[PDB]
Amino acid sequence: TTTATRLTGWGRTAPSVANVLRTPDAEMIVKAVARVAESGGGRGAIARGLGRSYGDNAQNGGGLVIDMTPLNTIHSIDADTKLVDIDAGVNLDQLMKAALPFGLWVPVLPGTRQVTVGGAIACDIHGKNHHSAGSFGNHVRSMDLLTADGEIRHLTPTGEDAELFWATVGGNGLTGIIMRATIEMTPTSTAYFIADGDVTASLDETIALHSDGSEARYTYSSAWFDAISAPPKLGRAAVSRGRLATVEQLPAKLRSEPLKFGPIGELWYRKSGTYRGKVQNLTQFYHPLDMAYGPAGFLQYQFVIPTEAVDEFKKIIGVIQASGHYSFLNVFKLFGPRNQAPLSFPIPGWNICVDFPIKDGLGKFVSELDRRVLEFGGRLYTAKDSRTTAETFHAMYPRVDEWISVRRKVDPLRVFASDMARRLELL
Ligand SMILES: Cc1cc2nc3c(=O)[nH]c(=O)nc-3n(C[C@H](O)[C@H](O)[C@H](O)COP(=O)(O)OP(=O)(O)OC[C@H]3O[C@@H](n4cnc5c(N)ncnc54)[C@H](O)[C@@H]3O)c2cc1C
Ligand SMILES: COCCN1CCN(C(=O)c2nc3cc(C(F)(F)F)c(C)c([N+](=O)[O-])c3s2)CC1
Repeated sequence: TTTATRLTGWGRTAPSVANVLRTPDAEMIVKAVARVAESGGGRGAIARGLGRSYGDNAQNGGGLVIDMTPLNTIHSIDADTKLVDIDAGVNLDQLMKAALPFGLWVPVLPGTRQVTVGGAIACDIHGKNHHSAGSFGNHVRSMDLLTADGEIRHLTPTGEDAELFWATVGGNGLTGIIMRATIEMTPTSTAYFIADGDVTASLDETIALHSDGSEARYTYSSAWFDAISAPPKLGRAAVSRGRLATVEQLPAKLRSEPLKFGPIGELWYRKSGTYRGKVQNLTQFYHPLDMAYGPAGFLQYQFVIPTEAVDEFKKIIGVIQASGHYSFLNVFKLFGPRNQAPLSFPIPGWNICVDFPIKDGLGKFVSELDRRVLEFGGRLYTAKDSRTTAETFHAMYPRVDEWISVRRKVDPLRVFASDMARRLELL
């Protein structure tokens, strides 16, 4: 049932034509993978979720791409064990809606709810609550992985095959196809947050606010970041922090249904940006994230700098604003401890996501950012990358050789392959 399709990431860049399989039948996907294995490998096969990754990890030029979104069955949700058993193609919006009546909450939510469970694991996604909860991989209790040999492995975070489990987490689909998974959810009594808002005046006090220990008082924390204004205004931020509300914290009107889902403006945004104990629904707490692809002519760039290299981070921010490249929408947060996945993006430190409009000199400038981020012990995120080099990536991820070793043991014939894998020499 494979049909030739032109495929891009969310950034609408680096297009490549591939045969796309779209079937809700698990057995047809098993046979398709076996067909590629009989061909000796050839150009290979990669899975694809909802295509929300900006880069080229979910495309395979001249090869096979398997669309996983038809596998969207939620098998079971259990309130006692807090476990959900879902097909890899169900998305986080669907899962959120289904789990709420059980008093359960998706443990890690990204900027958009239009991502699959498969895409969430393969990119080891992070959210507003990383410092308290880690990334998506931390909450996977088991996953069924279709490997190159045609076998479906039941993988767990500990015990036998634990190394393959952690190579799959953040593995960008290069260990096989996640068909099914069990996620441990977070218990909640409401669908609401209690939020404290703060507005900083400078990069200095933005960093001070994140270093004074106040982060330990909130499970959820992220900020909108100024990367255009000259110092000391550079790095000023609207910080939104909070935790899941309990029932009695809700206004009476909401208590019946707790689990139901210019210069003058800046003056206001400074005043209305400071608040304490505000009840907010999911949409409001993530606002304005609510407002088939994203806009073309934009280059998404996300990197994290280790906590200790604070001066190094401050310098990169300065380089960005003095560059002639302007990014209006910037998300900033302090990451918590990393997990044991070799290719996992998040490490403890200063994370920022910037959005440059595609202009003359941009490509070579972000190459200079790569070098700076690399020098200072940081890394960029694969789910946003389509232009960095193998050399830079390998140096940014010192456990990459460890990961490649696992990949070669599970896929010797290179049955699983993508545009990213070839570009970053992970193939
Ligand atoms: C507006 C926006 C906001 C975002 N905010 C955040 C954020 O806050 N935090 C964050 O971490 N990320 C964020 N992202 C990125 C996004 O969460 C990831 O790129 C995610 O992996 C995309 O999910 P997807 O289902 O679209 O997967 P795709 O983009 O289709 O694929 C991505 C990778 O997952 C693999 N994959 C997909 N399904 C399977 C499967 N069944 N088995 C094996 N491998 C599979 C593919 O091989 C590919 O390598 C954001 C993206 C957008 C567009
Ligand atoms: C309409 O254009 C707005 C730009 N959007 C916002 C920034 N973009 C993103 O990919 C991100 N969304 C979020 C959303 C969050 C959130 F706080 F969880 F919501 C976090 C913590 C990050 N992050 O990397 O720290 C990001 S990065 C790109 C899309």
